[PDB]
Amino acid sequence: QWAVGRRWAWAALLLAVAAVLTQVVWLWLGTQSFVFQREEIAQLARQYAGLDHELAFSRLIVELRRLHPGHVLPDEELQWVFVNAGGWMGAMCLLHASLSEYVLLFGTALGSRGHSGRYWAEISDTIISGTFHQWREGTTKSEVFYPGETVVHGPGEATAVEWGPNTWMVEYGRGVIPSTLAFALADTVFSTQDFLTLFYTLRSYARGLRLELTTYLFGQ
Amino acid sequence: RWAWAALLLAVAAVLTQVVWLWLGTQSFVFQREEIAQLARQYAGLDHELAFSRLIVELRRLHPGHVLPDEELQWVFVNAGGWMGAMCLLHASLSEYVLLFGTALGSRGHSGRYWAEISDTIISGTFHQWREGTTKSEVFYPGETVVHGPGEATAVEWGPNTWMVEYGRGVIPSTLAFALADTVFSTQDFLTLFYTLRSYARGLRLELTTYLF
Amino acid sequence: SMQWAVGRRWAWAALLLAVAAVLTQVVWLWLGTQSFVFQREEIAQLARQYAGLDHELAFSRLIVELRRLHPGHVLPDEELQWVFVNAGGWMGAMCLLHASLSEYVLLFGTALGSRGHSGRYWAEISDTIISGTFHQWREGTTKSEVFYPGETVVHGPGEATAVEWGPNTWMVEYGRGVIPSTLAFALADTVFSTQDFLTLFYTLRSYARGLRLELTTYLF
Ligand SMILES: CC(C)=CCN1CC[C@]2(C)c3cc(O)ccc3C[C@H]1[C@H]2C
Ligand SMILES: CC(C)=CCN1CC[C@]2(C)c3cc(O)ccc3C[C@H]1[C@H]2C
Ligand SMILES: CC(C)=CCN1CC[C@]2(C)c3cc(O)ccc3C[C@H]1[C@H]2C
Repeated sequence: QWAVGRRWAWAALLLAVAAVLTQVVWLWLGTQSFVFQREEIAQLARQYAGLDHELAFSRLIVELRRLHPGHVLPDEELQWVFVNAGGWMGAMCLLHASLSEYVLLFGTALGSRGHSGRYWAEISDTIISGTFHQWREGTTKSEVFYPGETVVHGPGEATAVEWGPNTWMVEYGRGVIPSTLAFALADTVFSTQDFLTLFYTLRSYARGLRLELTTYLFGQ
Repeated sequence: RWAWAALLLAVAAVLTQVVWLWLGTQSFVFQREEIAQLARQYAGLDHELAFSRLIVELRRLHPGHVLPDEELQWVFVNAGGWMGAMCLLHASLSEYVLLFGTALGSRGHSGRYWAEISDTIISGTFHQWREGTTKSEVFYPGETVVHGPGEATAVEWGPNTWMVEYGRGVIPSTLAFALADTVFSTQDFLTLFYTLRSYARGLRLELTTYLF
Repeated sequence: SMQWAVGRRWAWAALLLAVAAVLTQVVWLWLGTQSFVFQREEIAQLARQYAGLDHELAFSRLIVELRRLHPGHVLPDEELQWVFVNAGGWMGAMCLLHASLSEYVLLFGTALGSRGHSGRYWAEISDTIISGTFHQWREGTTKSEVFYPGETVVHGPGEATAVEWGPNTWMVEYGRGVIPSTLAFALADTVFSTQDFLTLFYTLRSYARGLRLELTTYLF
């Protein structure tokens, strides 16, 4: 037998860790189990667009609790919380939250303009009421969306968003949600100082994570 | 020399007792409905003429508690995403009075400070969207809107909106929300200095009035 | 005799002092021939000729004419990129056509409109409107001015205004002064609001391209 040098063992362990971590991340990605399909949320919320946004939200929540038992928060853990980011302000009520998927009801009663953000997640907004103006990166034109339509904010893409008065939509997102949470709390920390809103957002996220962990370990 | 270390605690307890008693024995210069009616009177006038008449009547009703014309100054306010301007008439650790507004209009956060705010509208519109609600409320010239302590709303001021404002609470707590966007969005340190100087002038006026 | 003869070391030190004085005097003349590539309000007098048309054709023809007029000082079509611009609570987009330490030229605007704070930098900014509206609110007043297609907004050095842009606003912009002071404020929201570091990279790279073009033109 023979020995191996220290700097040689450095590169050897580097290669070993590289192989192990790459194959482990691949085995991780291969076992990803998305609960909601890429277009299920939109194809369901379109069936309620045009109603009273309160009635539409209630019916959508009942339908999502019926179709996916164990992945929608209870009536007690539903709470509207403000959200300030990229210069815009709205309100959200979270229904489903995990490390890859999230579902919520987003909206604003006054309207707002701002920067959508650049993060690693594909997000779908199905308009229940109001208008949605979108300005894509590198254009001089604005695209308007009305109730029924669905806006797909793609990963990497950066758009200027504008919601009109009484705008209300159903949002579903899939990707690296922790990467969204950095942009999520920027205006809360450096503008509004509304730390109770920060706590409410983090508590809703923790409640969604706990519900998903419970349904994973025991479920049904 | 241990007693020398404990004597500071003794004197500090005595000083805190004095401060507590003085905070208990504290009267307020202005009342809510006073400012409300005074502002609703001048609602139908031009906003500049209304401001002038209101400053005149406030100096009449409360001398020594309103700033002089040499220390009156319009200063911008960038906070919670919204932008406006204000002119501070009176300021203390407990109360403040100022004319506020915006000529272009704005939308943004309301703030979560330890103070009750009262905005009486001279011109324009005030849209308020309360926390946990899905509808909005509107206030037209002459009406008064109260922003409670520890409450967060969404505010929207239309074009050419101007109002009178009177707040009562722990005013130093409202200062953290006051300089957030000034440092992290506009970097307008001249306006920051102007705001701090207006607050210092109000404190100086109140001190020299209470002391002579 | 000895009357006209001069020593050598004295002459050496005298020439050193003379060169020192001459250089310290001609360093002042660095402000004597400013030679601004654009004669005061030339950009406004130019852009007022193409403002009536659609904004894209106007932009194209303006870039063509400006490359004709001052060649070598305008970026080529390979380095013309629209970049989002968030600052002072407002959002728009820019396309840089000229960049230097004393002056800059670009095309600015937004499709959705935006309101916010102008900024307190050492610069005289000239925003010449091509399409849309401009609303300016000067400091100390309670009224506002409005500017329509064909006019020019002059943002003075050290001033501070409230800026508003309506829907489909597009203008050209030319500014003199210490541009790094403007750049310090230009990317504050990008750090503390949008957190779009890719846009920060794009804007800094565009400024670097402008500086490189202006450097390799004075040396060639
Ligand atoms: C405007 C678009 C495209 C999506 C809005 N949406 C709203 C909810 C969401 C969870 C969020 C939460 C925050 O606390 C701050 C910002 C944002 C932006 C995203 C989500 C990542
Ligand atoms: C938004 C509402 C309801 C009132 C605004 N008003 C404007 C003036 C004021 C002094 C101020 C100053 C700042 O620099 C930042 C925030 C605020 C909130 C209050 C005052 C405490
Ligand atoms: C608003 C006014 C008066 C001029 C706008 N104009 C737009 C382009 C410009 C380069 C810029 C870039 C930023 O990234 C952020 C802010 C600003 C403000 C100036 C320029 C200095």
